[PDB]
Amino acid sequence: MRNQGLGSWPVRRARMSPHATAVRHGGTALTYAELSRRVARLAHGLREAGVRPGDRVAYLGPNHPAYLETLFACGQAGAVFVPLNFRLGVPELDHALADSGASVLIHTPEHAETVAALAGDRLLRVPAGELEAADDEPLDLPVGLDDVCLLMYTSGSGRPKGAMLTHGNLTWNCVNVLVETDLASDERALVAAPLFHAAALGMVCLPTLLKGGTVILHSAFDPGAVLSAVEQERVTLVFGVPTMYQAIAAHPRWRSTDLSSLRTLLCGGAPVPADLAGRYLDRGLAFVQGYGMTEAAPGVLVLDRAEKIGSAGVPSFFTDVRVAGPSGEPVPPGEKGEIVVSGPNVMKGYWGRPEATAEVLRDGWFRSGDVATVDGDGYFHVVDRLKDMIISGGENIYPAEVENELYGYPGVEACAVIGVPDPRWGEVGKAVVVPAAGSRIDGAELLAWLRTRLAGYKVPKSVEFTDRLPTTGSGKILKGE
Amino acid sequence: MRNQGLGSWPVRRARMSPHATAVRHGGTALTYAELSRRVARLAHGLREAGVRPGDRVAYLGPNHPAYLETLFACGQAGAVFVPLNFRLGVPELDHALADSGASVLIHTPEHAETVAALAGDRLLRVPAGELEAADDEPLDLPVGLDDVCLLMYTSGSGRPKGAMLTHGNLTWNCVNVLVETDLASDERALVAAPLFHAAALGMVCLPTLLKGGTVILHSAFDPGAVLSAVEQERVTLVFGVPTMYQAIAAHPRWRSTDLSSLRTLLCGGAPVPADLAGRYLDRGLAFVQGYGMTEAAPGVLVLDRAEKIGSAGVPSFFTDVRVAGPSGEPVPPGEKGEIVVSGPNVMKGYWGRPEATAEVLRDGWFRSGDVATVDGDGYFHVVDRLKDMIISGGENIYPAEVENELYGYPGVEACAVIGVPDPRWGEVGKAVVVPAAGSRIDGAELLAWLRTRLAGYKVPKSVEFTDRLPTTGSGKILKGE
Repeated sequence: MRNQGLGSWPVRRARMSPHATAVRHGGTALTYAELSRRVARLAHGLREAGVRPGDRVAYLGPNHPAYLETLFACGQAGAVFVPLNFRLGVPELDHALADSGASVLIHTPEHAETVAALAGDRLLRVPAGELEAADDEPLDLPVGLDDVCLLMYTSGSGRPKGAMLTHGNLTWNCVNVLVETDLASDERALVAAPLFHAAALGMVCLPTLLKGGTVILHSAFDPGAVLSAVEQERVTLVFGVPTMYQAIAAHPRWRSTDLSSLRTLLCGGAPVPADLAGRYLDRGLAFVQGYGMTEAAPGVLVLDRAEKIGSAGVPSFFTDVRVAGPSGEPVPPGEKGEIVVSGPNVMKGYWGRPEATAEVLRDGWFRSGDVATVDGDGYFHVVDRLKDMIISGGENIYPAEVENELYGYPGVEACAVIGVPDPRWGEVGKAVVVPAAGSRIDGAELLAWLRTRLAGYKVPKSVEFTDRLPTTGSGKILKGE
Repeated sequence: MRNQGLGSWPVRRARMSPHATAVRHGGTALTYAELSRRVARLAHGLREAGVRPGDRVAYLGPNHPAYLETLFACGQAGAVFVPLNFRLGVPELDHALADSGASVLIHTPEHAETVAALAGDRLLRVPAGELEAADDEPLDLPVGLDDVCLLMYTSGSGRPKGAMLTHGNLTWNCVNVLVETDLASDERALVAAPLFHAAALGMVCLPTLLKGGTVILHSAFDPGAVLSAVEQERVTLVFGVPTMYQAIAAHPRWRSTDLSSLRTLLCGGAPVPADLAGRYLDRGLAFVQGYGMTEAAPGVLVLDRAEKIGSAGVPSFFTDVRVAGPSGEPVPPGEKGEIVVSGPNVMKGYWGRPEATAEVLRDGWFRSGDVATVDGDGYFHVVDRLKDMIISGGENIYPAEVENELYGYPGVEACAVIGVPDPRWGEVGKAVVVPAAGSRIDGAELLAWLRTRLAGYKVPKSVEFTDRLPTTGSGKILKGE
C-alpha cells in the first residue's frame, strides 16, 4: 500500500472488521466497510473538485461523521485537513483560511450564513455531502509518515499558528495511547469534546477506530444527554476536561444513571480537584489524567489510577520529557524549569512560520511554555504558563499558585492574578475576581486572608471586582485589569 | 532520547511501571525497574568487553531472563543480537557464528561443553552473568528504527540466512499485535515456545513488556507444568503451535485444571484441526490463529475468533498482503498465487546475502514462498510451500493437499508426499508413511482409498513405510525416499 497515512486507515480497518460499527451520530450508524466506501466517494469528489497532493481542505462543523469523512478523504487524496474552530467569528475564520491557504471549505448547514460571509476568493465553499462522487474505489496515492496530515491552529493567546501534525505524529500518538491505556475491540467511546482539538481526536477517536471500536459523536456537550448515552449505549471510554466531568456529576440524573459500563475516563486540561475525584470514586470511577498540547498530537505525560495529587505524571512510552533551564541545560533536582518534549508525536512545525518554529522547536525538542518540577520518582508537576510569570522585586510570582489559594475564599466564582507596573518593584500582582451568587466579598478581608496563605512578595497589592472575566484569557484581563 | 530502538524499552517502561513484575522464571522475579538496571549493567559490561556499534552478540541458552537481558543490553550498546537455535550441533553453531560474525557469545551453563567445542577464533565465549559491570546508568547511543536489532536464522531447508530485523520491524510488529489483539497492563503471558523464533518474541513477549505485563518464561515445554502455571500463576495469554495445545489438552491434568484465567490463546504454524478447536471450545477457549514468518518479524495475517475453517485470515493493520503471479501481477479471483507481504514489519534483508535477498525482496514486497488463494471477503487460504510443488504431466500437485487426505486413513501417524522421476510424466508423487502403534496398514488399500478422495493425477503411484520421518523435513525425505 502506497498510502502510509490516515487516508489508508478506513481501508486497513475494513479488511479486519468490515461489519463492526465504526461511528454513531443521532440516527446514523456506519460500519467500517461503509465508512471506507464513503471516504473513497469523498476522496474522488475532492479530486474532481480540483484537490491535488498538498492542497488544504477545511471543515467547519461540529463533531459529525462529516468531520471523519473529510479527515480520511483528505489523506486519501494526499491533501492536508484543516479542522476549523467552529466558534470563531468571520474575521478569525478568514485569518485561518488565508494562513492555511485552504482551497476547499466543507461545512454543515448551521454555518451556511457564516460561510456566505467569508472572503470566498479562490475558496470552494460547499455543504457536507455535495462533493461525494458515486465511485467508491479507494485511491492509493504515495503518502509518507513525515507528510503533513492536518493543521491545528493554536489559541494565539499573537496570530494563531498552524501546528503541522504529520501522519506519523498522529499515528505514534495512537501507539502511545494503546501502550499506556487498555482499549479493546469492543470499546464504545463517547466524543462530547471537540474533534477540532487534538485531545478528543488523538486520545479517544483515532485510537478507538484503530482498535475497531465504536466512536459515538455528540455535536454538543450536554451533561444530561452524556449520562443517558453512558447507560443506553453502554459507553466504555470518555474524554473530558474537569469542567465537563463537573457538569456531568452536578446533573440531577447523576445519582440514578447506570455508570457500570465505564472502563476508562480520560481527563485532559487542569488537574482534577480532590472533591470531583471523590464524587467519581464514590461510583467506582477514577480518572486517567493526561498532560499534553497540540504540538505533541497531543499526548506527553500520563498519571494513571496509581497516588500523587497535583502531579501531571510520567512520559508516554515513545516520548522523552525533561524540565530544562532557559539554555536547555537540565535543572537541579526539584528546581523549576520549562517542560521540553521530544518524540515521533512532536509536530513538524508551524505552517509557514519557520522563525516562530525555531524559537520553540530545535533538535526535535518542543518548548511547552510550561514551568514545572520533577520529583525523585520522575513525576512532573506543572507550576504555570511561563508567559504569565510576574517579576516583582528580583523574585518570580506564578499567578496560578496565587489563583489556587484565591479559589479557597468564599464567594470567588472566577479569579485571575496579573502583573501591573510598580515604580519600586518593576511589577506587583493585582487580583481580579468575579463574586458568586449574592456574596458580600470585602477586598481588604480577601487580601488579608490571602496574606496568611502565601509568602509576602506573592500577595497581590490590590483586588478589583467584575461580573465577567474574559473566559480564562489572561492578556485580555491585562487590558481591562 | 537518542536510542529509538529496543535497547531503550527497559528505560521507557521503568518510568511508567517501575515496580510491576516484568519477568518471572523459576525463583526469579524482575520488576521493570530491576530489569532496566540489569540491562544497563550488561550494556556497560558488553562495552568494557570491546562491543562497539554494529557488532553482533550471540546468546546460546533457553528461554531465560538472560535472553531478554542480552537482547536489550545489545540494543543499549548499539549492537546486533543473535539468538542462536539452542538445539543445533557444533558445526551448525559454527556456521551461524561465522555468518553473523558474532564477537561475543553468552551461554547458560548446560551449553558449556558445546561452547568449549566451537571455533573460538576471535569470539569471546562467556557464561551468562559474567560480563555485567556494577554501573547501572543506562547508555543513550543514537539508534534509529532502520538500524538492525537482531539476526534470526532461517531453517535453510541451502545454508541458513540471517533475517535482518530492524528495531522498526519488531516495534511495528508489536504495534500490529496491540491493534488486532486485546492486551491490558495486567497481562500474564506464558512463553513456553522458544524466544529464538519470531513468534514467541514478537507476538507475545515484546508486546507484553510494551504493555507493562508479566512474561512467565519456561526453559522447556512440559504440558503438565504449563497447566499448573496457567492455574497457579493465572496466565491470561499463551502462544503455541497446535502440537503444543494438543499435548496440553492430552495431559491427564487437562480435565481438572482451572483455565478460567485465560483470555487469549495465540496459535501459530499449522491451522488448528477442528477436533483440537472442539476440545478447547468445550472449556470456553478459542484460538487467535496467526500466519507469518521470520522475515515479517513475524505477523502477517490474523484469523480472530470470528467462522472460516482452513483460512489464514486477513492482514494486520500496518501490513499489505496479496496473492501474486510469478511476475508480481495480482491473480484472478480465487486462483492460486504466491503470498507477498509489504509493511514496516518486513525485514531489511538477509545478512551479507544481497542476491538471495533480491530474489525474494523487491519494492518492499517479500515473497513468502507460500501458494494461496484469496476469497471475495479478502480471506487468505495457504495451499502449500511453492518449493514442494510436483509437476506431473502438465499439472501442479501440492503435497500438503495429498498429505491432508492421507491423515484421514487409519494408522497413519506421520506422512510426506514427494515427487520422483517418471519417464512418461516428468514427475509423479510417492507417499512415505510412518504407521501407528501396531496397525496392519496395506499400501494397496491405502493407495486405493486415496484414489477415491482425489483427482487421479494427484494420487501418488507408490507408498513406502518407515518408522522415522526426518521431523517434518521434506528434502531430507527426498533423499531417503
